[PDB]
Order: sequence, then structure tokens, then C-alpha cells
Amino acid sequence: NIVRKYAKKLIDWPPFEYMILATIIANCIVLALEQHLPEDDKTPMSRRLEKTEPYFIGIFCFEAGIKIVALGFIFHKGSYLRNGWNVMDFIVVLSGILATAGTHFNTHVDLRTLRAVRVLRPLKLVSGIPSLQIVLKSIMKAMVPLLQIGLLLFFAILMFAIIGLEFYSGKLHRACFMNNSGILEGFDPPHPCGVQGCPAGYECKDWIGPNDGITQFDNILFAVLTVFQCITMEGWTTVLYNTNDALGATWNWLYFIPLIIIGSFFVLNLVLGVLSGEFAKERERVENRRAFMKLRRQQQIERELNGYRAWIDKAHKERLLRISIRHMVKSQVFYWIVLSLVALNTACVAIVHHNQPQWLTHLLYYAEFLFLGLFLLEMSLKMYGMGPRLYFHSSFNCFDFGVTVGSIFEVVWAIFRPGTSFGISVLRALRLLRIFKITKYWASLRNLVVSLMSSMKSIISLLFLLFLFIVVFALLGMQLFGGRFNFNDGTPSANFDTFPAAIMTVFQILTGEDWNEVMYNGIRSQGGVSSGMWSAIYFIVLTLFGNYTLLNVFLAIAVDNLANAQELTKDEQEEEEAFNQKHALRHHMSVWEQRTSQLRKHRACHYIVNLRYFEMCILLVIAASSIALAAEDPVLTNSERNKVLRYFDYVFTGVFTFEMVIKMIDQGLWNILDFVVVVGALVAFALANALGTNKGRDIKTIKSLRVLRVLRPLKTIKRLPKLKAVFDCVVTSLKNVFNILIVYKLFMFIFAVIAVQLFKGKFFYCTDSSKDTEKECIGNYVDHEKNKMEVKGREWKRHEFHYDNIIWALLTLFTVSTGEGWPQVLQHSVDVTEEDRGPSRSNRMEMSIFYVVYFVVFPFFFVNIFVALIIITFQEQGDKMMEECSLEKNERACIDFAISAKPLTRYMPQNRHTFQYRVWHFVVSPSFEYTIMAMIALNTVVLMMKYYSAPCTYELALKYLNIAFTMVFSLECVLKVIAFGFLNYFRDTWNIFDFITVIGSITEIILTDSKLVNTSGFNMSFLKLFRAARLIKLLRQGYTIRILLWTFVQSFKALPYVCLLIAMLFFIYAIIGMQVFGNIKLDEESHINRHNNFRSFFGSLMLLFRSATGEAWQEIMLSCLGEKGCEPDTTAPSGQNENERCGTDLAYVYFVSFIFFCSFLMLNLFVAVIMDNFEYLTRDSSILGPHHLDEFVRVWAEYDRAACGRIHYTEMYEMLTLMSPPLGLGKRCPSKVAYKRLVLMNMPVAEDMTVHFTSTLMALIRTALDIKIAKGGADRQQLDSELQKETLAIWPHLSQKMLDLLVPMPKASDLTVGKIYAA
Ligand SMILES: CC(C)CCC[C@@H](C)[C@H]1CC[C@H]2[C@@H]3CC=C4C[C@@H](OC(=O)CCC(=O)O)CC[C@]4(C)[C@H]3CC[C@]12C
Ligand SMILES: CC(C)CCC[C@@H](C)[C@H]1CC[C@H]2[C@@H]3CC=C4C[C@@H](OC(=O)CCC(=O)O)CC[C@]4(C)[C@H]3CC[C@]12C
Ligand SMILES: CC(C)CCC[C@@H](C)[C@H]1CC[C@H]2[C@@H]3CC=C4C[C@@H](OC(=O)CCC(=O)O)CC[C@]4(C)[C@H]3CC[C@]12C
Ligand SMILES: CC(C)CCC[C@@H](C)[C@H]1CC[C@H]2[C@@H]3CC=C4C[C@@H](OC(=O)CCC(=O)O)CC[C@]4(C)[C@H]3CC[C@]12C
Ligand SMILES: CC(C)CCC[C@@H](C)[C@H]1CC[C@H]2[C@@H]3CC=C4C[C@@H](OC(=O)CCC(=O)O)CC[C@]4(C)[C@H]3CC[C@]12C
Ligand SMILES: CC(C)CCC[C@@H](C)[C@H]1CC[C@H]2[C@@H]3CC=C4C[C@@H](OC(=O)CCC(=O)O)CC[C@]4(C)[C@H]3CC[C@]12C
Ligand SMILES: CC(C)CCC[C@@H](C)[C@H]1CC[C@H]2[C@@H]3CC=C4C[C@@H](OC(=O)CCC(=O)O)CC[C@]4(C)[C@H]3CC[C@]12C
Ligand SMILES: CC(C)CCC[C@@H](C)[C@H]1CC[C@H]2[C@@H]3CC=C4C[C@@H](OC(=O)CCC(=O)O)CC[C@]4(C)[C@H]3CC[C@]12C
Ligand SMILES: CC(C)CCC[C@@H](C)[C@H]1CC[C@H]2[C@@H]3CC=C4C[C@@H](OC(=O)CCC(=O)O)CC[C@]4(C)[C@H]3CC[C@]12C
Ligand SMILES: CC1(C)O[C@@H]2[C@@H](CO[C@@]3(COS(N)(=O)=O)OC(C)(C)O[C@@H]23)O1
Ligand SMILES: CCCCCCCCCCCCCCCC
Ligand SMILES: CCCCCCCCCCCCCCCC
Ligand SMILES: CCCCCCCCCCCCCCCC
Ligand SMILES: [Ca+2]
Repeated sequence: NIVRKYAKKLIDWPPFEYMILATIIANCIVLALEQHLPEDDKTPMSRRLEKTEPYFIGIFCFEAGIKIVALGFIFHKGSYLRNGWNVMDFIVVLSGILATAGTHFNTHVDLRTLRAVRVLRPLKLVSGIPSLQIVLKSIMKAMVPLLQIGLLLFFAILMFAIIGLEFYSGKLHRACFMNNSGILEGFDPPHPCGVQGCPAGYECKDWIGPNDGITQFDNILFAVLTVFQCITMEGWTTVLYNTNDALGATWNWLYFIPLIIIGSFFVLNLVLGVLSGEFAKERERVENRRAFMKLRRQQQIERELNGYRAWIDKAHKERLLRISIRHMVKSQVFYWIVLSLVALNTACVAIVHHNQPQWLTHLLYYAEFLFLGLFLLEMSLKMYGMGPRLYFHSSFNCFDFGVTVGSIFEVVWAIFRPGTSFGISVLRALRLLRIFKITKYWASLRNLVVSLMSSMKSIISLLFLLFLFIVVFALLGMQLFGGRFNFNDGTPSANFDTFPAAIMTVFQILTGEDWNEVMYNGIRSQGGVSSGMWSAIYFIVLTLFGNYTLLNVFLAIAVDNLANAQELTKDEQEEEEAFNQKHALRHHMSVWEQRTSQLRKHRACHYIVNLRYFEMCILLVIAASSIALAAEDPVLTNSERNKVLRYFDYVFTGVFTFEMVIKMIDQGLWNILDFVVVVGALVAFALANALGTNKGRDIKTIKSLRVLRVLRPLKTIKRLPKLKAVFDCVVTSLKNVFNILIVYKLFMFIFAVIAVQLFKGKFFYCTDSSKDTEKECIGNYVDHEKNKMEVKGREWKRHEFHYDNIIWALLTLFTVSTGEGWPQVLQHSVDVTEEDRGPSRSNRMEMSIFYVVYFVVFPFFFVNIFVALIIITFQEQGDKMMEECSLEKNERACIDFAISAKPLTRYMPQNRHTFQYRVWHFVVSPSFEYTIMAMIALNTVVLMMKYYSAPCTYELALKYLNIAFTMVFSLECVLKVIAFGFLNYFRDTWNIFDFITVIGSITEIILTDSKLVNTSGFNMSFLKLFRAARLIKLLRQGYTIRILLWTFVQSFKALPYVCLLIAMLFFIYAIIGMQVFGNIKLDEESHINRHNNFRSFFGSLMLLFRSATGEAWQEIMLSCLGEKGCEPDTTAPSGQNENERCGTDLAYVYFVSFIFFCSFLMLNLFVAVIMDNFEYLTRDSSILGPHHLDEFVRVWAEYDRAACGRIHYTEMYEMLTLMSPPLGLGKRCPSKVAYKRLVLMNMPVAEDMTVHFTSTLMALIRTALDIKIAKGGADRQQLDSELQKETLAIWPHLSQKMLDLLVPMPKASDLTVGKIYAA
């Protein structure tokens, strides 16, 4: 079976690989055409197609046959299966052979599980095109570092699930149903019970869980799914509200806020940091520097070539008029005429709206033709007037020709199909980007476009892989859930029946927004909270490996193509401003640039205002005034508190004016903020004290000039010199991303204009689904669908987020960008028919293309462009210390913790008595520590084995297992105190943690039993935490999770003001919200509920956090708008029927801005952390950081136990000849290579020919990193003098005892431990 003379290996060749490539495309089309019907039903077309599967199976088994006979199978090394892709090729064809062997046995096996392998057939495209595999491998290569955030993530999910199991395990099963015996009612958002009982006339009956039983903490598997849902931030507030109802709203915020902060924000920070480190380390590989230099050289060629092409300045009608054309048609007044007339074109097509006055329709009708013809003329004048042959040589010239032909297309197609007019003539607004040519920002952007246009075969071949995996997951979802979504309510819009509706729900699940509800449908599809929950695993493996592989793809693209355009533009100013300006006669280098370059290298009276207690005693008043803002009651206008705080308002404005006046005295004429606040306070006080009446509706005047008070916290920014510095960092980041913010705004405007042309006037609907016009939608109608059959009135409405004016298009596209509620906008956009006609379900299903090209551009591409610009260009915060430690920088400087790490164990009993070497022995030499890690790994299981409604003995089984594990752990505790000593035990920061946990568990076991009455107004539940903290003991045996956590928490401790700006943002907006929307009448039908309201400071803080985490903020914005009801206020006799205006239309500004500020101020806090640890995140095995450097302590303590000496020299080559080679020799290099390393290390001697600890430490450090070392002689000592000067320059706190130790001064006369075996 090794028969040579194959003759089939020559058939694996040019043509029979381009036929397999076509059979696969045909097969993918066939799998696309299929439609899945609910119960054994089949469309005629699907029966038609089911008669092609044998053809494809035949061709694929033929491929297996020819490849197998022309190669080996397994035993041959280069055989068939030894390829990685051929094994899955073979599995797919195997299942093709098997699944078509059903009729023979009538499928008595009842597989229902083998044609689901067919969905892997699209991946055979990757197998057939290696140009796609070598992109896929690169992508999968960038995600290997992530498999420690995942373990960090799954730990957090587990740690918060255990806790959930303790606290909400069975407490979500009673709901408040209307008494109404027989027909129980309940709410539409069901209201749970607890000791918090039913409100008015409802009774507390049984209930399956919240989402038909799916969103509860019953098992551990139900808790690690609810908590995974909350971490993805989808519907985490519904869970928070359920547990608030079911238990009481006082402690639940402690579980769900740190679950979102730790699990959802901190994990984004880790993932961004890890990926950015990986991108810095991957841009410098040789095969990537090579392909970048190939781009920089070609940019040099073109840059000089255009300058040379400027030297072509040559000075009957073939030359008589065609000389003046090309003159004028390139003059600087012509560019400006064209660019000031395209700016009229894009203002003409941006004023179209719905119901535009009938004169505008005709005026703009003439305008399209006028401008189109004018651009035809001033395009031909470039083509017939300068030459078609050399016409396509400018990029935007090709682009303008394309837009002109497209506009001609649009005119014709509007003529022959009136209606849809998607109007590609706003694309000419792209020419406005040419305006940048007149600024200094042209290079930064032309280089970006050059770096994008070069790397386009690798962006397309990468979007194509995203598309293949979406197709595979769409077909898999069709298999699992195809036609099973026909519920008795009606099939949802997020189907899996047909292909265009499976693609657009896999797209939701990737963009991860409302994957919640799709998963609930896909669970009740296959059963319920029952046999059906095994399919919560398609929506987890697609909302994880999608929310993360799509930020590693779109961040790789945007960091690569933007670090390229930053290094391309650093080599213009480094030539045109540093080469010619010299030969024709650091320096603000960001953190990323530094790191990647390092990798590639491998009146008189008042002036006594100043009292040391004036600029610090006004700060206290600012703080007290800010806090007093928080305690206003928004609703009870004339309560006790509001009067007390009004007197405080007098006090505070008095202080602020008495200091503003003296400041203006000493300063004459950030302070404008002080001025505005004091002027507003004075004006409000004056015109409220004076009359208050006799001016039209001027209660709101004082109410609105008291919103200016919220600026009082802002006054601190100038006072605190470091808060001011962080604020300025935020502003300079905003200025960095401002040439791209404008390109973003321009592209978003173009999409908004297109969306207005496409959906204007079409977002209307009658409240009665049968009528579909404003003429018909009048009267009353019986509503059966509420299942109450009640007579309502027909109203003709718009949808709330429509696209009938460019302002409304911009707002409802911003809503799509933030992600919230875009599935509903897509649902409205497909169900669209004609102007002023009502919807028709899943009509015009192609308007979903607009909503994927949108996502590929704005939420995926530009947002990652912004993250990458802020990462790449981030300046070190404080660097004004002699050019940033000119000679010893991050890795050099920080590796000098040799001033530390002197100590060693010092824990051995050193008594050799009994217990001294008995217990402290037993403890060491694992036969005890392994057995105790086993008890940790089993106590982690008895915490996962809680569940609700257990049999009985299982419950006691758990109690006694807990007792046994607590007994073993308390034996841990008092078996190391007496083995390590009382003082030594409480000093390792993990022993005290274990002690706290064992004490907590012991007291829990005591308290839950008798001999202490469980009264005196105190609750014992929190002690369960001490039992669930034992799972943290699994983290101790980490050291790769622990290093990340320590590294990223340290850099949170070094930015105490970056997360004070976010607290101040939240404070300012919470106070504004309380003032403005504080007295909206709560309505459970709206989103100003009893849960979600601005009624209190902490309620508004929760509302703002809910919105920041992107949780239906759009509907809070809509339910805060004008004309809403109002609270009774129970303190006034007037304004009962009136002041039915207690909303406001500033909600749009209030929520569109916060979402832009909180999403920006968080980005900074992310980058400010990432760039803090950029040395850890770009650490490498080649390049030393402290990561390798602590191994030296281990090898020292074990192999030497020197204690400042006690080495002589044997320990040296007893050290270096074994341990890993970032420090030098290593095991495989005990040769003359080691000899020539040692001859570079030279350092003095001691009593027994010995040396010091840290002297050797610097010896290894400098001999590896090359930190100021010569080849010998007094040369190395003068270099050492330089090094000593540098060390004193960094650290003055080193005494000459320790300093001389670090600069051991090996004079030439004094022989070394290095020049002993050398000579
Ligand atoms: C220079 C370019 C890029 C921007 C120019 C701005 C316009 C595109 C914006 C500015 C304000 C907008 C207007 C703001 C308010 C309205 C009223 C509103 O129409 C109605 O009141 C409906 C009933 C009616 O037409 O009488 C929506 C269209 C319109 C004119 C908007 C159309 C688009 C306008 C003119
Ligand atoms: C949380 C505190 C310690 C932060 C620092 C600010 C405090 C020094 C002061 C500044 C203004 C003070 C407030 C000014 C006025 C009032 C009204 C005063 O009267 C009532 O509300 C009594 C109502 C009742 O009897 O129930 C109660 C304290 C309170 C809220 C004060 C609480 C303490 C505040 C916030
Ligand atoms: C400004 C930069 C980002 C250029 C990229 C934008 C355009 C290339 C995109 C924006 C939205 C897209 C459009 C949005 C949705 C549709 C509707 C879809 O259905 C139709 O309108 C045609 C059939 C019909 O409805 O009669 C056809 C593709 C089209 C025009 C899309 C084609 C590509 C468009 C114009
Ligand atoms: C019985 C199990 C299935 C219940 C749940 C606990 C597990 C997650 C246990 C099973 C065995 C345990 C492991 C047994 C031995 C080791 C080796 C050791 O791993 C190290 O990182 C060692 C130090 C190093 O080499 O850096 C200590 C942790 C670990 C992985 C243990 C971690 C916890 C594990 C994986
Ligand atoms: C890595 C390994 C060790 C996973 C850990 C296994 C156990 C710690 C977990 C995983 C599966 C869990 C089980 C999944 C489902 C069920 C069925 C369910 O029991 C019922 O019949 C409940 C009925 C009801 O609640 O009305 C809840 C307990 C139990 C056995 C769970 C108990 C805890 C189990 C065994
Ligand atoms: C070593 C630690 C970390 C885990 C040990 C797990 C198993 C060895 C044991 C411990 C408790 C046992 C459970 C204790 C009680 C019950 C209830 C029992 O059902 C009854 O109602 C009991 C009827 C009877 O026997 O009288 C069925 C077995 C079961 C689930 C046992 C199954 C086996 C379990 C899980
Ligand atoms: C019971 C199942 C369902 C989950 C149990 C909890 C896991 C999330 C925990 C238990 C043990 C933990 C592991 C214990 C030890 C290690 C080895 C450790 O690896 C290293 O640090 C590499 C060695 C080195 O470089 O020092 C860190 C990850 C890991 C797998 C830990 C990851 C998190 C684990 C798997
Ligand atoms: C559920 C998760 C998110 C919380 C777990 C707590 C961690 C944030 C903290 C708690 C205790 C910390 C540990 C406490 C002490 C040390 C020793 C310390 O060691 C070093 O400085 C480096 C090694 C050396 O040079 O000796 C810093 C890492 C480590 C393991 C810390 C790592 C980060 C830990 C695990
Ligand atoms: C990244 C972090 C460390 C920066 C600083 C914190 C901020 C992100 C802010 C914004 C959201 C704030 C939280 C928003 C919501 C709440 C609930 C709020 O709840 C209550 O006081 C009562 C219960 C209820 O909310 O109904 C208490 C403040 C708190 C935790 C806030 C604490 C401070 C937070 C986390
Ligand atoms: C680490 C980093 C930034 O991401 C990798 C890898 C090599 O370059 C990538 C970047 O994507 S692209 N098409 O803009 O070149 O291109 C591919 C080949 C897709 O892989 C990309 O660089
Ligand atoms: C040796 C190079 C190839 C590495 C092994 C094959 C990888 C590709 C096959 C598996 C792809 C994922 C299949 C599961 C569904 C997404
Ligand atoms: C030679 C062209 C000069 C262009 C100057 C402005 C460029 C602005 C950045 C363009 C980014 C395009 C991204 C489009 C969406 C994928
Ligand atoms: C990623 C690109 C594909 C996007 C798929 C969704 C749009 C599908 C457009 C064609 C819709 C045809 C509907 C036929 C009847 C269901
Ligand atoms: Ca959401």
C-alpha cells in the first residue's frame, strides 16, 4: 500500500484545484438557498436541492480518494491526515458518505446529528486557498496571549457564581400575581416577592424563574450562565431589579456593580492591554519590519518622484486652447471653485426631510440635474481638456469619475423606478477631505490612507474570514434552530429559518447586543429550562469568540495601519526637516514609540490673601457645597431640607463672592467658570428675593439658573494641580483624535444623508395593524392581542427613532453606534414599504445591507481607529527629570531593584530539635502541601454542589463536608504557626488571608448552630462570604494570573486622579439629572420606573451607570423628554393640573453627551493604565525585565545560601551553567562562549575570594543588557564612573556603603573573580 507510480500526484495541479474551488462555492450557495420549515415540512425548492447532495458527496470523496492515493494516510509522515486541514476535510466527506447511508437503513439509527457536519463545508474554502490560511493563522496567533484573560475571566465568573449560589439560590420563585382566582394576572415585567411582599391587592404565588425559568441562580450551571450574561452587560439590570424585588434593594448593588466593573470593564482593560502588547511585539518581527521598509522605500520613491514631476514646466486647436485648459483647470482658484460648489451640493442634499415644502422638492429636483451636469462639465474639462490617457492617475480623480457615473446611474434608475432613491451623490462630500491639504495634518492622514491602501489584500482577506465564520455559524444555527422558532406568540424577527435571517441574527449575537433574548428563544425552542438548555452553548461560544475575535481583528487592522502611518510620517520630518535642511546648507516620542524602538534595537491688603489656609480652606467649601448639592430633594420643593440647603446656598455664594472679589482685586481684568457660577447665584438670589411674580413663568427661571450650581465641583479642577494635569491629559488626547473625529463626522453625515434618502417618511405605523395609511388610521378598534380584547383608539404614529431629517438620522445612527436597540431599528427598517404607508413584516429585507456596512465602518473600524490613536500617541505623564533619565530608561531603570531583594527565606527552624524539624518539616517537602491543595480542590467543589430543593441527606452531606474541610483548614492554620512562629506566620499576606477565612468559616459553623440566640437586630448571612472566599486559594497556584492582577492593580494605584475625573463626571451628571428630571412622575410602562429614576442621588447614579454600561439608555432618554407627568410634590397648592410639563427636551443633549463623555473618559482611564504597564505587556524572553530577574534569588537561595559572600567562584558556574539564558550561559553553553561572557564581567573580591549578592546581580544585569561595560582596563572603570554618576542621578537615597556595593569599583590592580579562570 506504498505502491509508487502514483500518476495521481500530477493530477493535484493547476486546473483540478480550481474546479474543487468551484464545487465548494456551488455547495455553499446550495446551503444558502435552503429554508427550514417547522415540523418535517419542506419547501418545493428544498426538495429540489436535496437531490444534489450526492453530486457534492461524490466529488468530495473523489478528492479524498485522489489525495489519499497520491499521498499516504497516517503512517507515511507527509501523509494525508498529517496535514491539519485534511483531517477536517476527511471528517466532512466521511459524514457526507455516512449521512447519505440512511435510506438503506431507513435511518433507523435516528441520527438527527450527522448532516450538521455539512455546515463545516464553507471552511473548505480556507483549506483550498492558502492565501487565507496564512491570514487565519496570523489572527489565531494574536489570540494566544488571551488564553490567560480567559482563565482570569472564567475564574471571576466562577467566583461570582459561587456567591450567587449562596445568596439567590432559591429566592426568585415567588411572584406577585393578581388575586383574580382562576385567571392569575401578574405584571408584564413580572414582580417577584420576598419578605418584600406584594404591593396593593396582589398575592404572592408560585412562579417559574424570570425568563421562563432561565435567569436564576439555582444550580452552579444556572449561576455561571446568569453571571456570564451580566458580564456581557446584556440585561444585567433586569437581574439586578429582580433580586432587588425578591430580597430588598439594600445589598444587591454590591454584587452587580463589582460584577460589571471587575468582570466587564477591568477585563476589557486587560484584553486591550494584552493585545496592544502583542501588537507592539509583533510589528517588530523581521518578516514585518521587512514588509514595512518595503512600504517606506516606495513612499520615498513617490515623494521624490512627484517633486521631479514638478520639473515638467514646459511653456489648429490641438495646442491653441488645450494649453489654457490645463492651465486654468489646475489653478488654485479652480480647486476652490469646485470645493466651494461641492459644499453647496452637500448642503442641498442635506435639507431634504419628510414633508418638505412643495417648492423645495422642485427646486432640489432641478438642483440634482444642475450640479450633476456641472460636474460632468468640470470632469470632461479634465478629460477632453487634459487627456483621457493620463486622467486616472489621481486617486480622487478616479473617485470623482466613479461618483459621476454613479449619479448618472441614480438619475436613470430613479426615472425607471420611482421610489427607492438611495442617492449616491452625497459621496462628493468626501472631496471635502481634500481641504486638509491646506493644513499641517495632511501627512498624518495621507499616510494613513497609503498604509490602508497598501494593506488591502490582507484586510479584504480578513473580512472574508470573518464572513466565512459568520456563514458557518449561520448554517449551524439553521441546523439547530431552523424552523423551531414558530412559537404560539409568533415567530420572532431574530429567526434562523432562512439564510438572510440567520446571517442577521448571528450578526446580533456577534455585536452582542440582545444576544440575551435570542438565547432565550433558542432555549425554549429545544425544550425549555429542561432538556433544552444544552443550546445555551451556541450563544456563549459566539458571544465570546466574537466579541473578542472581532476586537482582535479590527484592532490589529487599526493599530497596524496606524503605527505604520505614524512611522511613515516620522520619516518625513526626519528627512525634509533634518536631511535637506542640513545638507542644503526622543523629542516628544510617545510611550508606544519609545517601546517599539527599544524592541527594534533589541490691592496692598488683599495680596495677603495667601495664608496657607486660603487656597486650601476654599477647597473644603467647594467640597461641602458639592456634597450639599447631592442632598437636595428634587421633588419636595419646599420641604425642610431644601430650606436648610437654601440657607447653605446663601453661605456658599457668600464665600465664593468674598473670594472672587479679592482675587479680581489682585489680578485685574478657568476663572470664567468661577465668574459664571457666582453671577448666576447672585442673579437667581436677587430676582427670587425681589418679586418672584409679575414676570412670565419665571419660577423656571430660578429653577434653571440654579442648575449653574452644579458647576461648583468643577472649580476643584484648577485648584488641585494634579487633577488639572489629568484634565489636561484628557484634553490633549481629544486634540490628538480630532483630525479623525472630523473624518468620522463626515462619514457619519454621509450615512445619515443616505439613510434619510432611504427611510424618509417610511417609519410610520398605525396602532391598528390592519390599517396602513393616515386616512384609514382613524376611529376605534378592538385590541385582541393584549389577550384582554379591549377597545383602543387608532393613532397614526412614528417609531421613536426614525430617519426623516438629517438630525434624526444622525441621532438614530448614533444610537446604532453605541449598540443599544439597533435590532429594533433594523426590524423597523426591513419592515418598510413606502412614504406615508405602514409597515409590512420582513418586506425589503435588503435594507439590512445598510446596517452591516454601517457596522463594519463605524462601530468596528473607526472606534478601533480611535482606540489605536489614543494608544499609539500616549505621552508619559510626568517626564521632566533631565530628559527622562537620559541613559537609564524603563527596562534599564526599573530593573535596578537591586536596591531591594537582598533578603532570603530566614524561615528554617535552625534548631534541629523535635517539632522544629518535625512540623516545620512535615509542612515543607510536599506530602502535606499536596494533600492540602487536594482539600482546596475539593472544597471548591462542595461550594459548587449547592442547589435548590435538594433531597435532604445531600443537604446534610454538604454541611458535614464543610465541617471536615474547615477542620482541615484550621489544622493548616495551627500547624504552621507552631511550625513557622507567630510573628513569621502573619507576614506572608496569604497566611493572614487563610486565617481570616478559617476564622470566618469557624464562626459561621458556630453561629448557624445553637447556644446563641439569633436576635438583637443583626444578620448572619454575610459570613457565607468567608466560606466562598476559599476558592481564592486556587488563585495562589497561579503566578500568571497573579502577575497580571498585581501588575494591572498597581497601575490603578498610580492613577488616583484619572478615576476621580470619572467620579466627577458621574457626580456632575447625577446632579444635573436630579435637578432636571427629578420630578418626572414614575410610570411602570415607561423607563422611569421605581427602579430607574432620577428621584435621588443614588437612584440617578444607578441610572447613569446603567446607561454607561449601555443598557437601554435610548429609552431612558426618550422617557425623560418633555411633556411628561409630574410628581404631586405634596408641598404646594398650585400647579396641580398645570406643570404637566415635567420632562425636558434637553434629554437628547443630556444622554448623547454623557454617552460620549463616559465612553471617552473611560478610554483614557484604559489607556492610562495600559501604557503604565507597557513594559510588562511587551515583555519578551530575549529582552530582560525583572520577570527573569527574580529567578536569581531562587537559584541563589537554593544553590548557595551565601548571605553576602560564601560563593568564592564555584557558585558562579554552579549558577549560570544551568538556568535559562536571558541571564547568560545556560545549560547548553558551558564552553569558551561562557568564557568570553565571563571575561566581560569583572568585579572585586572578598574574604574567601567571595563576592556580594547585588554586585553579582548588576554583573548579570549589565552583561546581559549591556549597561555601560567596556572590554577591560581603566576604560571599564571610567565607564563605571559614568554609571555611578547615572545611579546617583536617578537615586540619591543610596548610601555610599550600598552605592559602593552597586558600583563595586574593580580597579585594575585588584584582581577579580572574573580574571581567575580566564588567565
Ligand atoms: C452644511 C451642511 C453640511 C449642513 C447644513 C445644515 C442642515 C442640513 C440642517 C440644519 C438644521 C436642519 C433642519 C432643522 C429642522 C427642520 C424642521 C423639520 O421639518 C419640519 O418642521 C416638518 C414639517 C415641514 O416641513 O414644515 C425637519 C427638517 C428641518 C428643516 C431640518 C433640515 C436639515 C437642516 C436644515
Ligand atoms: C457625608 C458628609 C459627612 C460629607 C461632608 C459634608 C457635610 C460636612 C455636610 C455639608 C452639608 C450638610 C447637610 C446640610 C443639611 C442637612 C439637613 C439636615 O436636616 C434634615 O435633613 C433632617 C431631617 C430629619 O429630621 O429626618 C440633615 C443633615 C443635612 C442633610 C446635612 C448633612 C451633612 C452635610 C452634607
Ligand atoms: C462613505 C463611505 C463609507 C463609503 C461607503 C458607503 C456606501 C458605499 C454604502 C453606505 C450604505 C450602503 C447602501 C445601504 C443600503 C442599500 C440598499 C440596498 O437596496 C437598494 O436600495 C436596492 C434595491 C431596492 O431597494 O430597490 C442596495 C445596497 C445599498 C444601496 C447600500 C450600498 C452601499 C452603501 C451605499
Ligand atoms: C477535582 C477537580 C476536577 C475539581 C476542581 C479543581 C481543579 C481545577 C483542580 C484539579 C487538579 C488541580 C491542579 C493539580 C496540580 C497543579 C499543578 C500546579 O500548577 C502550577 O502552576 C504549579 C507551579 C508552576 O509550575 O508554576 C499547581 C496548580 C495545579 C494546576 C492544580 C490546580 C487545580 C486543579 C486543576
Ligand atoms: C468540573 C466538574 C467537577 C464540574 C462540577 C460538577 C458538580 C460540582 C456540578 C456540575 C453539574 C451539577 C448538577 C447539574 C444539575 C443538577 C440537577 C438538579 O437537581 C434536580 O433535579 C433539581 C430539581 C428542582 O430544582 O426542582 C440540581 C442539582 C444537580 C445535580 C447539579 C449539582 C451540582 C453539579 C453536579
Ligand atoms: C469529596 C467531595 C468533594 C464530594 C463527594 C461527593 C460524593 C462522594 C457524595 C457526597 C454527598 C453524596 C450525596 C448525598 C445524598 C444524596 C441523596 C440521595 O437521595 C436520597 O433521597 C437518599 C435516599 C436514601 O439513601 O435513603 C441520592 C444520593 C445523593 C445525591 C449522594 C450522591 C453522592 C454524593 C454527592
Ligand atoms: C471546576 C472547573 C469547572 C473550574 C475550576 C476553577 C478554575 C477556573 C481554576 C481552578 C484551578 C485554576 C488553575 C490552577 C493553576 C494554573 C496554572 C497556572 O499556569 C501558569 O502560571 C504557568 C506556569 C508558570 O509560568 O509559572 C495558571 C493557570 C491555571 C491553569 C489556573 C487557572 C484557573 C483554574 C483552572
Ligand atoms: C477575584 C480576583 C480579581 C481578586 C484576587 C485578589 C488579587 C487582586 C490579589 C490578592 C492578593 C494578591 C497577591 C498578594 C501578594 C503577592 C506577592 C507579590 O509578589 C511580587 O511582588 C512578585 C514576586 C517576587 O518578586 O517575589 C505580588 C503578587 C502577589 C501574588 C499578589 C497578586 C495579586 C493578588 C492575588
Ligand atoms: C473604574 C472605577 C473604579 C472609577 C470610579 C467609580 C465610577 C465608575 C462610578 C460610576 C458608577 C458609580 C456607581 C453607580 C451606582 C452605584 C449604586 C449606588 O446605590 C446606592 O447607593 C443604593 C442602592 C441603589 O442603587 O438603589 C451607590 C453608588 C454606586 C455603587 C456608584 C459608585 C461609583 C461608581 C462605580
Ligand atoms: C500584529 C498585527 C498588528 O496584526 C497582524 C499582524 C500582521 O499584520 C496584519 C495586520 O492586519 S493588516 N491587513 O492591516 O496588515 O495583517 C495580518 C496579515 C492580517 O495580520 C495582521 O500585525
Ligand atoms: C497544521 C496547521 C493547521 C492547524 C490545524 C487545523 C486548524 C483548522 C481546522 C479547525 C478549524 C475549526 C473547526 C471548528 C469549528 C469552527
Ligand atoms: C490620498 C488620500 C488623502 C485622504 C485624506 C483624508 C483621509 C482620512 C482618513 C480616511 C479613512 C478611510 C476609512 C474608511 C472606512 C473603512
Ligand atoms: C455580510 C453580507 C450579507 C448580509 C446578509 C443580509 C442581507 C441579505 C440581502 C438579500 C436579502 C434577500 C431576501 C430574500 C427573502 C428572504
Ligand atoms: Ca444592551
